[PDB]
Amino acid sequence: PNEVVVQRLFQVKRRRVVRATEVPVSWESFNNGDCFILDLGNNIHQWCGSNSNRYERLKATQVSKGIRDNERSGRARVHVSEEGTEPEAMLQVLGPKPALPAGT
Amino acid sequence: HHVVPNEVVVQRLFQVKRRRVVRATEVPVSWESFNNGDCFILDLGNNIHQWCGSNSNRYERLKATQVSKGIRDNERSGRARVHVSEEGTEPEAMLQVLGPKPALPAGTE
Ligand SMILES: [Ca+2]
Ligand SMILES: [Ca+2]
Ligand code: NA
Ligand code: NA
Repeated sequence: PNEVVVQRLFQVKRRRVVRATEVPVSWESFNNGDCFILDLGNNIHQWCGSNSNRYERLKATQVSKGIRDNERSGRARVHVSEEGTEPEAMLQVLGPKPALPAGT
Repeated sequence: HHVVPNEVVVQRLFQVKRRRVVRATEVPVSWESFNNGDCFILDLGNNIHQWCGSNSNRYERLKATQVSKGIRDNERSGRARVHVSEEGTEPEAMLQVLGPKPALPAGTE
């Protein structure tokens, strides 16, 4: 009998969906590969890891400004910070910052 | 009912994360299946053609390499050659199967 080849095509694609999920208020929840939003009512702290991607950064900005504008009527301030510039108000709530995992 | 109404603030933390899974799925063998934001593997038996769009990410490229080598080493017992191409360098073997290349969308939309 003759040998056959089945001609095939694979598409290799990473899922695009970017989720914002509520997680425990703790440094435990942080990793340097994503973005995080700490909502404190009058103040909203947006924190992006050094290995976060541009879709996560965009989504984080939409979520933080969305809370400020569509939930606080614009009566809230968004503070953007990163590794090493975390403001005292984050540190009061989360406590002293430890080493964070790189991702996942 | 005189009251002193004290506002409650619930402190919350949100994680913003793009899903990590890279999928590899069979699609119709056609240029109509291609886009410039993903990677593709055209499996022609003895020859496996790996093609990465200009807007693909490193995880799609790594997964395409892993799947191509899996086809080569598992399903073909090593009796196959992987050829890497990209936009503008598609070999004649790809054009023979897919026909002349049209303009491709930049991504999925
Ligand atoms: Ca991430
Ligand atoms: Ca892609
Ligand atoms: Na074969
Ligand atoms: Na080539």
